[PDB]
Amino acid sequence: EAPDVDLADGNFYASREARAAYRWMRANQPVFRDRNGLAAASTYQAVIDAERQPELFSNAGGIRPDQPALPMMIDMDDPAHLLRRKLVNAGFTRKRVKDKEASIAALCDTLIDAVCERGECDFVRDLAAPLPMAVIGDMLGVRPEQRDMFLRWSDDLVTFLSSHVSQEDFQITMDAFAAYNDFTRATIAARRADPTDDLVSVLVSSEVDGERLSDDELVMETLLILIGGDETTRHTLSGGTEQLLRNRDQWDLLQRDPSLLPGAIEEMLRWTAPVKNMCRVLTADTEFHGTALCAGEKMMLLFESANFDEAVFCEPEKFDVQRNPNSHLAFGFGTHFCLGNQLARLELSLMTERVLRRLPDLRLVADDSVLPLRPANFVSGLESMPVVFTPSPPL
Ligand code: HEM
Ligand SMILES: c1ccc(Cc2ccncc2)cc1
Repeated sequence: EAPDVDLADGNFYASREARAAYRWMRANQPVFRDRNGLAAASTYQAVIDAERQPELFSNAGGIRPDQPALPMMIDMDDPAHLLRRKLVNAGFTRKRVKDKEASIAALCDTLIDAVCERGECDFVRDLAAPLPMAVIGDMLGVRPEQRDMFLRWSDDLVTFLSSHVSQEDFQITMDAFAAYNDFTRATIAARRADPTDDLVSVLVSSEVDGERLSDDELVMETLLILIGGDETTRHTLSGGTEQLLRNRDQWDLLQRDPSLLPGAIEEMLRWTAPVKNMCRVLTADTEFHGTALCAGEKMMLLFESANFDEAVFCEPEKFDVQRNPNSHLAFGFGTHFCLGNQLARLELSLMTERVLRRLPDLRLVADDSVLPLRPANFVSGLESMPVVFTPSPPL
């Protein structure tokens, strides 16, 4: 019989029995309906096929199951979406991202310098969460001593998207947005008067076919980037490193052969799938991989389920840094394929290279620990990951 699950309940995604439920879906009802009737594409094939049909599976109803659209690229269809994406793309050209390498590396070394003398840290609190926050904060002009403020606002906003909030938590979300709005409009005004080379400066100057971003659009698109920057990669850093530590043959392989790091990062992404789902709204009734879908309902794309689909990935519960091919869907596919994917990959590579080299005997405090995952229906990963290592002097 079907698993009795609610795919909008954050407790489902904090359960290490989610993957057992996904297995049932893929084998028995690939386009699954949960206990409340919510539709979800569980196979790699169904996710790809929906992604390739944006006119039928739209983003314009919003990408969460129980919330309306916001005025940002991810909640738009082409052609409007393409113009918005092209405008924002000025901040994420291959050259502009690759040029951040030196500054990202410096942040990695500063963060490791803060714990390397101690012999213990919480990998989540001290390395995985702060590095992406510092990178994206630096891009947006956030002072180092205000990073924690922005990360708290970000946590509130992604929690709003990851749940059905109470009235008090709705008020907190609105207050967080108001504070972000205020800060960002001050930045816009300053960069319109004295442009620099930071992200707001590049976005203010971006032009596509005589069109530019308005101040309202700049606020919304930079907020999408802030939350991508500081609520996603952290979970691949923590959960990916956790798999290296739980399978020490994998750790040992990477330490003796740095040319394996690109494939390792892709396997960390496949495994961790920090974005558990994005929704699509049906523009018409349709029969889709055996399940009848109705115009106006939302269907989830289950990216973690796709990433463990045995039709595509041999022995998917084996973590293998050498996996080739590894065409995972952690960043999605198609029109809305993550705009930040290169920056996320660069952060993952640079921090993991340095962790391997500077903390070479890193291990989990309890090798048979089951560590807790964040209850959230949208983005999730490890809450805490205590690790020990031989101390060393800072750089
Ligand atoms: C490992 C980290 C990340 C993961 C797993 C992730 C995942 C995703 C996914 C699944 C989508 C939607 C794709 C679809 O529905 O097919 C998306 C879109 C997007 N992401 Fe990320 N993301 C990450 C990091 C980032 C970062 C660092 C940024 C910016 C600095 C960013 C900016 C965006 C933007 C702007 C979009 C919307 C693109 C569009 O609608 O055309 N993301 N991301
Ligand atoms: C609205 C929609 C999504 C997000 C989170 C998000 C951002 C970038 N890539 C992956 C996830 C925040 C606000």
